[PDB]
Amino acid sequence: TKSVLFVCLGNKCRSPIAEAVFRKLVTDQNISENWVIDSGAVSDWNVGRSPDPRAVSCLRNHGIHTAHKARQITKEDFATFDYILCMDESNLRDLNRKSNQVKTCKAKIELLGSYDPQKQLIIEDPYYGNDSDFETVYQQCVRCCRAFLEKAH
Repeated sequence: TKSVLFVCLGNKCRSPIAEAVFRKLVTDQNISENWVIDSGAVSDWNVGRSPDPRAVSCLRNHGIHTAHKARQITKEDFATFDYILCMDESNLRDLNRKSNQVKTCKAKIELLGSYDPQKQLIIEDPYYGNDSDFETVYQQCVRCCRAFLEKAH
């Protein structure tokens, strides 16, 4: 098996959409059983919370559902995941710093948008935006997730 953890600051908007998009992808390709997929937060502030309703509604528009509840990344995640794919530069900075406080970091830590063929590198926080911003995130996630499944960096 291979494993990937999608991360943003709060684990309520972007990373639960990424997680759900990627889970749909590996189920559609009949290889769900060879993947451990999760999402998590830099911050502990939103722990326990369901995804933003606008993320739920966006996923529903695309026939996808998630049961995810927000959790904070742990030191153990750095030792167990093959890939930690995050949304923006703030996330990358925080994860790289946290990476440096663990003895063994197995995980490669990359921006999810570094996989985008259309080269939009940052998946911007939609929380203060509107439902069109959630849809842009979903579409970016589709492109990046399918590029990552094809070939990892």
